[PDB]
Amino acid sequence: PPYTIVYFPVRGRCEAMRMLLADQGQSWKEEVVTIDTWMQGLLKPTCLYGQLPKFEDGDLTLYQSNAILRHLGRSLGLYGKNQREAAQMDMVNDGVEDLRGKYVTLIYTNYENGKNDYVKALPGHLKPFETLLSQNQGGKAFIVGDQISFADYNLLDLLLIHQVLAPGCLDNFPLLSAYVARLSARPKIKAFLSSPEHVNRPINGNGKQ
Amino acid sequence: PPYTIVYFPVRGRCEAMRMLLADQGQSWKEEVVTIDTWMQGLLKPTCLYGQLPKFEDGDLTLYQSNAILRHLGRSLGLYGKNQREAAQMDMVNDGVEDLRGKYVTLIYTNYENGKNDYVKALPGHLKPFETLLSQNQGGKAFIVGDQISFADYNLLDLLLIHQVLAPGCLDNFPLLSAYVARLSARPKIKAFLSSPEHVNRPINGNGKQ
Ligand SMILES: N[C@@H](CCC(=O)N[C@@H](CS(=O)(=O)O)C(=O)NCC(=O)O)C(=O)O
Ligand SMILES: N[C@@H](CCC(=O)N[C@@H](CS(=O)(=O)O)C(=O)NCC(=O)O)C(=O)O
Repeated sequence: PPYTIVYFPVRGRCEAMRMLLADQGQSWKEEVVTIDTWMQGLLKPTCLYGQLPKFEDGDLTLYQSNAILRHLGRSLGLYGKNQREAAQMDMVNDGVEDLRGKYVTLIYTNYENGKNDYVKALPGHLKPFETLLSQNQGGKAFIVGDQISFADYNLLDLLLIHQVLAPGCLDNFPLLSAYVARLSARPKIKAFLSSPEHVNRPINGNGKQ
Repeated sequence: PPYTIVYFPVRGRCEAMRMLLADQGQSWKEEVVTIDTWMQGLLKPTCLYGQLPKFEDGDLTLYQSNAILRHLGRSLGLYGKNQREAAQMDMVNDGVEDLRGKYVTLIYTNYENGKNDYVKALPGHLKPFETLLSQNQGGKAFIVGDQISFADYNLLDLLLIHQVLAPGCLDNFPLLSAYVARLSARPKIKAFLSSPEHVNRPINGNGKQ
């Protein structure tokens, strides 16, 4: 530490890391970049891949939101108790990222027309996570193993924004329903989710959700 | 171990993990799924995310090409000396994946109309990797640290298929040219790249490259 998140004034690819840090009792600085500032063209060329988020953990500057999440899971002890669990958490997080990639394309490039067929196809994309939870202690604990991991924070965020897009999307997924309810109730997550910084922040940058 | 890779008969998302296993002196079994067998619809439902690669390591079954690479990186000691190196390697591997996703889209959805544009934009996408090498011992070692890691194999594969796509794309990138030359000369990689198994396997499933 200290931690600084540098990003656009949206939840986007940073709300899962904000929830992880809040639930682990960490504080961080938030360096908000407005679109006017980004468009001045001074900051983007110093970003490794020309994009945000940029994260500073003391000495270390990282780019790539899932690398930042795996770094926080590794350094705060949220990456499993053994290699098998670590491998399974990576498989989960990559499946989360594939669906987030599709979600982002819908929102920014084809919201109005594409929303119907997206929501129609969504049960098939959610079913893998329901299967993983049933295989792990009948769905009563975390997505992998007995303890929370970086992958739980990213899956929770993904499911929370899908419930804003399609309010009944978890009605046929009892373990995912109960999981979202359970994790949202964790004292420091419930507190973060009711915070004005979280609440005032748009999910995406173009108004759609 | 034993190691088994279940995939379609193409290089695609499995050639970097085949080069990693070959270079670490491991043997594995190739279980090949043809496209006509895939289209029958019997195996797809048994895959967690409906997709391949599927990889078996003993009694651990994994999906997602980058979770398989990170697993092999963790279990064979190809993930750095410390936490700061591990995070840098995840940042590199996510940058590779981003460009790999762009390449897959070009190849499968827009080759004849988007190639020229993609190659025009490519230097801007390769320059981050050249900078990363210049920061690491002036580009004379690996992409992160002084030992090869899972991310070197993934970046090596990415650069090799882009030299087929845009011959001469590394011309203005002297450290990446040298890097490809050096890792390609490693005797077990050299052997793998000239094997008929590799040579006779198409890069992509649609015959373009
Ligand atoms: N793979 C990157 C993607 C980052 C990304 O797409 N950044 C966007 C913003 S957002 O989609 O995450 O909101 C960006 O910086 N775009 C600015 C630009 O490209 O100029 C990651 O995971 O961090
Ligand atoms: N994120 C996945 C992507 C896997 C994927 O795209 N698989 C394709 C084959 S390939 O493009 O990787 O060659 C597939 O199974 N397609 C068959 C289908 O979707 O039915 C990974 O990285 O493993």
